[PDB]
Amino acid sequence: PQLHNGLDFSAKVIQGSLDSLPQEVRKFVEGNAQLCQPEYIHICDGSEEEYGRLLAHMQEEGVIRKLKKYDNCWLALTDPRDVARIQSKTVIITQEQRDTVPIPKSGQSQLGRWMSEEDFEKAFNARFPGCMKGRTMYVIPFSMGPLGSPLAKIGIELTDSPYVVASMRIMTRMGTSVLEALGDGEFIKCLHSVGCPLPLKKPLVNNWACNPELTLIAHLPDRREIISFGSGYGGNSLLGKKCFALRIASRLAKEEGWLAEHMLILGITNPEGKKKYLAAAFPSACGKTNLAMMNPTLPGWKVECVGDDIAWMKFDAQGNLRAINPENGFFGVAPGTSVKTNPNAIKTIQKNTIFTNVAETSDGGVYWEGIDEPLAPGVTITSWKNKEWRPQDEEPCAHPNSRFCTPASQCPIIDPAWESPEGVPIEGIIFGGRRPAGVPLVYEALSWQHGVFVGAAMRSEAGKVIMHDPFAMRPFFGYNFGKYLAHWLSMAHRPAAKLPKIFHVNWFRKDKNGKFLWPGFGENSRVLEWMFGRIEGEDSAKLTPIGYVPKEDALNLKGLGDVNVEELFGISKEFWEKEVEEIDKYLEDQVNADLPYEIERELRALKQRISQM
Ligand SMILES: Nc1nc2c(ncn2[C@@H]2O[C@H](COP(=O)(O)OP(=O)(O)OP(=O)(O)O)[C@@H](O)[C@H]2O)c(=O)[nH]1
Ligand SMILES: [Mn+2]
Ligand SMILES: [Mn+2]
Ligand code: NA
Repeated sequence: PQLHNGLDFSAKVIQGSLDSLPQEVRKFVEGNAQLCQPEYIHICDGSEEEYGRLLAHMQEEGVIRKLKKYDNCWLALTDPRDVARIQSKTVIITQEQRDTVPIPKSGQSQLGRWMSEEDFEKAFNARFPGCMKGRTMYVIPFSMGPLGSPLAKIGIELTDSPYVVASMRIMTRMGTSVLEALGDGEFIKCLHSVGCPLPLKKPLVNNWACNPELTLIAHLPDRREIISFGSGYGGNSLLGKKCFALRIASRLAKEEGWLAEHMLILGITNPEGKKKYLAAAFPSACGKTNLAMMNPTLPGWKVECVGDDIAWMKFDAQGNLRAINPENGFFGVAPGTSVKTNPNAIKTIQKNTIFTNVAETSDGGVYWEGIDEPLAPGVTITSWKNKEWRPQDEEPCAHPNSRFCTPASQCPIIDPAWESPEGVPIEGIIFGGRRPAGVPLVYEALSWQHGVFVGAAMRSEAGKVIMHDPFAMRPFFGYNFGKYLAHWLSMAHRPAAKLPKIFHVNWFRKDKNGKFLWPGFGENSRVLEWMFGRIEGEDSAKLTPIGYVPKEDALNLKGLGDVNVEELFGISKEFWEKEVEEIDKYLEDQVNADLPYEIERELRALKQRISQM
């Protein structure tokens, strides 16, 4: 067992028992306790008592504040250094770089960031030894997906952050039921530290532990490990959220024949009581959570939310593409959320919700840019930097990507099948981003192969810059993007597969004065209606060089007589000639030797159709 007394950590367990853990879970826990040297080990049970007590503890320490206007809601303000851009510090380790990213023809890859095993071991050894001294190591057993779903996967996160424990309780299914379900099965090992052992070597800013200089978020898919150091925030610390959900899961999906994607899942029911599930991939700032929670303007239509951010999808034996939301909550952007843009989110977030980096009103409510509602005379605002703040100051009151973290079970339009273990059958997949010019409101891909190309060719506005963001997965590919494209294409050769219809949307086209041509939000229900009929086989499309678009009079524009359908659906030869050239250069450089034949063929075909305009 040991010749001395430093290997068995049983004496330091303050909740639970090392003896009751599955064998490999114990090894993971105790091995990392030996390395990181926590004071205590707390095996989380996921109970309400655990949660409430931990929140009250963070409140007493000043790590969070209670938002007294609402029911059991809380506010955390971070060190502003811990929400800087850290993609340069997000890496995947594999034996061969080409398995992680394609080797580009001319430039640096924008499709991921590889780190060698050797460089990672050095980075690891310079960070983790002793990193939890004086702190509790929490052990978070969690399921990504409904417990017992054939599509669910289990993780164990070790963390020294109570904020992570509380947020993981919301965003995943956490606690004793998961350990019991796991037994001696496989799981993803998730190791997290804020990187600030006690006694603190550097000043603590805003009661928010982090280590920006050593921040590193690493994924080791061939070891089934996620190892994250130095950040307490978001996808860097809630290791289910992106690390597991997309980066590790996309690699597992490649190995196992399924898909892990940055997609909402919604259910839409028409006035004839027919319901279809749709998935949609848009980048950050492009409105997945607005769509997923849409309040439709068209009478007799209903939208319900399965998930707002991650989809895990697998063709079943019957050929249906079955999707689950592997999350348990919504980790939504707060700024821009209003009664106009997302009324269902406004309803959801007034109880049991943790907010990070938003402003606080003097009566204990929340505030942010784009909230689009006034404060009673008297009510004052504290910014996310803990300073008094007034409407006409230059600095925003909330961080621009500040977040709410809310239980999915509270959404008033949560779908009745949102945690069905079998998943929901996807009939359409939608791509899109911000395109101020050139790209119509909606078009439909001509085939599966064309649809994969449409995903691959996605671009979005960041002077303005238009960047590529294929499949809305640019930050998140777990492996070589060319091999991901081949994996998508391979779905067409699968037995019985019912390949969903693929569409591309653009909510963001602008006129010459910079005004949005389309009102969007709940009005996007009109576009969903057209997609719905297309899936049913309706003769509602006209062929163009980029795909099918709605026929004249096919789109329901009742209540929107002022919309300029001609500018909104216009397709210019000049624009599209440039577009195809841009996509060609991008795919050649960035995908290079790993570009599938079928994607190059779709590029050639689009070029040719544009040439005949
Ligand atoms: N004009 C217009 N803007 C929209 C529409 N839907 C959403 N937005 C804008 O999209 C932004 C919100 O998108 P985010 O919450 O960042 O997008 P997301 O896809 O949920 O992002 P993540 O949560 O980071 O994955 C705000 O600027 C909204 O005003 C629309 O239909 N029209
Ligand atoms: Mn979102
Ligand atoms: Mn996201
Ligand atoms: Na703080």
